[PDB]
Amino acid sequence: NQIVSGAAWTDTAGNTIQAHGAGILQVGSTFYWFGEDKSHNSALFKAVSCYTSSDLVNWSRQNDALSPIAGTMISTSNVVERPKVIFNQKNSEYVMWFHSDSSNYGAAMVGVATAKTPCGPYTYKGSFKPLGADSRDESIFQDDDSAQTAYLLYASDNNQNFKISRLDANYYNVTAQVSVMNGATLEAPGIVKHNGEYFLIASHTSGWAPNPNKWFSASSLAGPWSAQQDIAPSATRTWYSQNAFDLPLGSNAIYMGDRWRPSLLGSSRYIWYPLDFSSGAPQIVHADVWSVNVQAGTYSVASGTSYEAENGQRGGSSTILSGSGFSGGKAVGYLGHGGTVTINNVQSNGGSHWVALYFANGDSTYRNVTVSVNGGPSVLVDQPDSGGGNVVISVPVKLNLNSGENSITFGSGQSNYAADLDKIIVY
Ligand SMILES: *[C@@H]1O[C@H](CO)[C@@H](O)[C@H](O)[C@H]1NC(C)=O
Ligand SMILES: *[C@@H]1O[C@H](CO)[C@@H](O)[C@H](O)[C@H]1NC(C)=O
Ligand SMILES: [Ca+2]
Repeated sequence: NQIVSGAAWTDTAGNTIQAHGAGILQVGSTFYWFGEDKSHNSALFKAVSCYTSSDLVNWSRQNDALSPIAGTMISTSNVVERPKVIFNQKNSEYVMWFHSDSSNYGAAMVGVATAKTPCGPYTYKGSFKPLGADSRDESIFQDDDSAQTAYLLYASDNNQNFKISRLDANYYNVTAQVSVMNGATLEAPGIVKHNGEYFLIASHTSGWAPNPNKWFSASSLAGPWSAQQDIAPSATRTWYSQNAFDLPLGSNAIYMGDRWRPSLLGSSRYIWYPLDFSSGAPQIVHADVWSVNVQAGTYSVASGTSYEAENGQRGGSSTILSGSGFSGGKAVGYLGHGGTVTINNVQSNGGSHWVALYFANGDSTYRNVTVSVNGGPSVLVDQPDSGGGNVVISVPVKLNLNSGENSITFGSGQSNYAADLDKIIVY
């Protein structure tokens, strides 16, 4: 049980999970992860996937919950985003909502589909504008009152005004507006309850690029909502992610986000972190490797051993850079293109270990770094843009180490410059 944000997560078949824009549903002790299948690197509709698990980590892919229909707004030339599914007790029916759009995002509708079983397949009922207004990024929140009253959370009015509106008793349509934040430019919403209070997590509108996601709280869905506050250090842009789903977990929650990769959408990653409420304000716990016990409502952060890149052995043209965003105030630059750094005396008990690479990449585009263990064949690790040359994020790589001391060499045999390497943490 290791949740490793940024890694290529695979289902029980060993295939990369394709469930972007997550919606989670719990039925009894089984969890259902619905999402966008982007396996052909398209922004257009291929499927709403359905994966099941009892532990939130080992996901078994079922038949797709929603499939395209030519000549409708759920054709393979249209947009189906951010699916969400809730169970209607009155009708014994699962109801899926999603953002339904054209490829230019000019239609701004919701779509609804229904099924008698959690993975369906679902039957599409049509798309519409809620109360006649725009809806783009959306979520569905189901309260725990007696009626299990449900709400659409949505970016409206050309993304400018954020709305919460109550659904009818069938969950088929929006009946009344409940809250509006005019001019808020919020998207990617989700709500999770905590000690009877409602917590809204949302991003701002920066297109595909990540931005600092925010939390708001209220004692009623009608508000008043608190003023936005950060869930993560602002410079990290939510640790390079965008909110997708906020799952309750005991007295805390799990932040489930997407790391969108526009040039390779099917390789967009899943950024899941504990959302810790112990201070009364929710905050992402930046845990490169953590474990979850969904039955206990608990999480456990793995401990690792840190090695500073600047304490490694540089070869060729690599150099030491100084900056306030780096651990130890220093990083190794000019890696790749003839510069290397080798971190020696990496202790291990043997076997396979997750290693987090902390780097800064001030480009607008990705870099990568070659990684070789004890002189073995290199693997190439993608290094997203980090937000600035003085902003560090981490990405994980699983390395086979030997008992005793090990060496890890970065930047050998690549023509391009890698990102600047701050440190590594070996878990
Ligand atoms: C949904 O509810 C609204 C407001 O109550 C109503 O005007 C509308 O006819 C209903 N149906 C649809 C498809 O919007
Ligand atoms: C590695 O990074 C360079 C840019 O520095 C890029 O041109 C190249 O396509 C990347 N390689 C892979 C496999 O992504
Ligand atoms: Ca450092």
